[PDB]
Amino acid sequence: DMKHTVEVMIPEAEIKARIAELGRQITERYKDSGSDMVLVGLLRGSFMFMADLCREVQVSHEVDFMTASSYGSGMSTTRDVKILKDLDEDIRGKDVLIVEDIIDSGNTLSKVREILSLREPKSLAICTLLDKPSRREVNVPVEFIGFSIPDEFVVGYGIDYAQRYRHLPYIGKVIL
Amino acid sequence: MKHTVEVMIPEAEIKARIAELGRQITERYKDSGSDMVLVGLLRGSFMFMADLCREVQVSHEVDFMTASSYGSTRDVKILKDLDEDIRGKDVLIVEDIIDSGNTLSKVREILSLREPKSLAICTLLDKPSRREVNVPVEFIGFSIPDEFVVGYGIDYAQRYRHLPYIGKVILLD
Amino acid sequence: DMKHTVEVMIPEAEIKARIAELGRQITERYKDSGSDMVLVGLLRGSFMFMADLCREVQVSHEVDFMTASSYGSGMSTTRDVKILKDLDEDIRGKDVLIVEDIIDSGNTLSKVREILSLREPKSLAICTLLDKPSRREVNVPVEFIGFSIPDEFVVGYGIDYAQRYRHLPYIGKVIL
Amino acid sequence: MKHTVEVMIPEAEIKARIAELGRQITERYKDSGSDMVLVGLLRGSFMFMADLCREVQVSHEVDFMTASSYGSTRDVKILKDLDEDIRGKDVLIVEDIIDSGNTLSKVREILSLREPKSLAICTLLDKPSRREVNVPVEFIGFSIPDEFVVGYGIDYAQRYRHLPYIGKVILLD
Ligand SMILES: O=c1[nH]cnc2c1ncn2CC(COCP(=O)(O)O)COCP(=O)(O)O
Ligand SMILES: O=c1[nH]cnc2c1ncn2CC(COCP(=O)(O)O)COCP(=O)(O)O
Ligand SMILES: O=c1[nH]cnc2c1ncn2CC(COCP(=O)(O)O)COCP(=O)(O)O
Ligand SMILES: O=c1[nH]cnc2c1ncn2CC(COCP(=O)(O)O)COCP(=O)(O)O
Ligand SMILES: [Mg+2]
Ligand SMILES: [Mg+2]
Ligand SMILES: [Mg+2]
Ligand SMILES: [Mg+2]
Ligand SMILES: [Mg+2]
Ligand SMILES: [Mg+2]
Repeated sequence: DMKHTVEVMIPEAEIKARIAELGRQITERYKDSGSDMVLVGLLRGSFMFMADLCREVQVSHEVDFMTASSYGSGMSTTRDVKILKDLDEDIRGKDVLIVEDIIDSGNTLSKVREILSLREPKSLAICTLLDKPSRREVNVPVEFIGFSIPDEFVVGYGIDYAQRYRHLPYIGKVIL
Repeated sequence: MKHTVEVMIPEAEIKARIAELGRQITERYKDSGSDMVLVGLLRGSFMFMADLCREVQVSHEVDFMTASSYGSTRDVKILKDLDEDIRGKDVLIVEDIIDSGNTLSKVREILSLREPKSLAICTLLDKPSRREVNVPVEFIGFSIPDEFVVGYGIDYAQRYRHLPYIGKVILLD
Repeated sequence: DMKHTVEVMIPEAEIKARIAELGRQITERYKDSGSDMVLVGLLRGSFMFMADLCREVQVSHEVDFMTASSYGSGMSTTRDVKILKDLDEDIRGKDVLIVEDIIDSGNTLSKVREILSLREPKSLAICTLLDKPSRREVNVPVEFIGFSIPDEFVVGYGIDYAQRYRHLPYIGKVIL
Repeated sequence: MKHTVEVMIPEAEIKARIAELGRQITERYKDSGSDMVLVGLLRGSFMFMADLCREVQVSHEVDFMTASSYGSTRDVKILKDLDEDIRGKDVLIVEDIIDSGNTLSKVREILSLREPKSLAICTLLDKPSRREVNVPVEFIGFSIPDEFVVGYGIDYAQRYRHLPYIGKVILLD
């Protein structure tokens, strides 16, 4: 809780345009699979990205969600990744696309991929809106990236700052 | 069951209606002063929540619950509770369809125990005909007859959640 | 995490004897109900008490469990009581006995009773192994009490001290 | 289905067998030095856990999980995860019956990802005949034939969990 301002990093229109492209790419990849497809969102951060993204995915798919253990940025480095809420549906034999808002360290996401892989989906890929590779701690396969971004603390579009700013239609950055 | 899907409420009409809802919601809670939170019932309300919260011009938090779903006489149970506290906060439950009102009626009671400052419901679709339990609903996007609709988060055997419009399922025979 | 010792407060044999009595009383109360009965344990603390107690309850019943939000002793006074894991079964129209290890302030237990009451069981009662009334903050109906105890920090028999001592077969007290 | 319940494994034999199990478990982990935790799969293992941990003469934590149960080809899902971390700890999964081994096999894989120091399984009952997936089981209370048993945490349509013995259900006709 410290005095700050929020500057725009990615305007609403740019996000919309990029997600349209992501949609085309994801559609092109999975259109001929013939197996069931499901987009899996990591709550809470990816709810907005999921809503906009799945509307641009022109393939019959299911939408499902998952809540993994959060903790701080410092305790997440030393604590187990736990399932606070598992999927509602099966993914065995299905094309699964994990929908993430932002990959910073990539710790939690890495563990989540491992967990879902045990369920033997036909395929398992990740789509993140934002990637901050300067902050990457764990090597993790990421098939779709909306934006590779600077080393900034970002907010908006589902992403929060102490539970604040999730409803912003753009990606902003916190300036102390 | 062989079927098809026709547009009932176009994407453009949904967007317009939500913008209006956002203005109404903004107006009711603008001078509250207390923390505000929009609470979505998963999975159905995720898309409605995304668009709606972007039209609410009040600083608020977004949270989610998952209540037990059995289909069309069992206990309403919490599969996933809120992540944050709501005591002393303005709380708006965000729902996709109100039909029988059973689950939502119980979810409201459960949240009411936590003593929020206020507690209200916003639903995209309302089917007044199928109501079994009378539950107050302050904000309503559309009132429809007893039609089986899909899209915009609403599914049919897990299908069609990703449609940008509300559509009607036409059974073929 | 501070240097301490554990002294016995209620020896294993005394717990066994008292639970036998509790069993007789609970049996006498519910033997003629004719409706289904379920004992509901609040995890993790009441797992041992539940195992021993239900074996002394000579009435056909179901065993179910529930995990409510924990937090510290200081944050539990200002945070909502949340359901981390709800019951597996319905309780509507059933005789429900909530099985608790210890009632200190009684905050969390109070809220849990409220939540279960919404499901309209035929009856709803509470059985706690230990009651510490000197520390009671909220007035809550408690139908069965194993022991009313001094203002001591107790451990053992499911009850922990920073996750420690749950497996002790007796009730002990922490001495700094 | 009309039935009755006869004693198969008396309360006294269960107690004796568990005391022995406690000694074996105590011996294997006494000189480990790392934190130890017993992990029970709910609901079946709550009674077995209670008695077993009281016979384990090693300082340990007790925790629980609830995995998806569907009955006698779906994903194993976590309805309730551990409350505590297990990385670098000696972990003993405490189970009531091993039968097909399906759920337990998946639960072990999930916990294995968290990199505990060691990972083992203790089950009260083993039915080797019904095994579909080979999963290592270090400690076993009793090996039984393919019998439908109840009691000691094990249920039949939610019934008989509170029986202090293992019993067999006799169908009547
Ligand atoms: O710029 C950022 N903006 C808001 N959050 C960030 C940012 N960077 C890292 N975080 C924190 C987390 C998001 O979790 C938010 P929380 O659970 O509410 O504390 C990054 O996602 C997990 P990972 O680092 O493994 O990819
Ligand atoms: O047209 C419809 N299309 C798809 N479903 C419908 C429709 N109509 C009623 N449903 C079923 C349900 C949605 O079920 C919630 P879920 O099982 O968690 O996905 C409406 O809830 C009744 P209410 O909110 O009044 O208690
Ligand atoms: O003597 C005591 N011994 C161990 N614990 C105690 C005692 N006293 C109060 N506690 C803490 C809590 C138990 O929670 C343990 P936690 O979630 O792991 O921190 C008392 O139960 C809740 P309430 O106070 O509302 O009846
Ligand atoms: O004699 C039996 N009596 C009551 N049940 C039995 C028996 N035999 C196999 N079951 C069913 C199950 C118990 O189901 C766990 P739940 O649904 O969460 O309560 C044994 O699990 C098979 P495995 O552990 O090898 O994966
Ligand atoms: Mg996130
Ligand atoms: Mg955060
Ligand atoms: Mg709904
Ligand atoms: Mg407790
Ligand atoms: Mg504690
Ligand atoms: Mg089991």
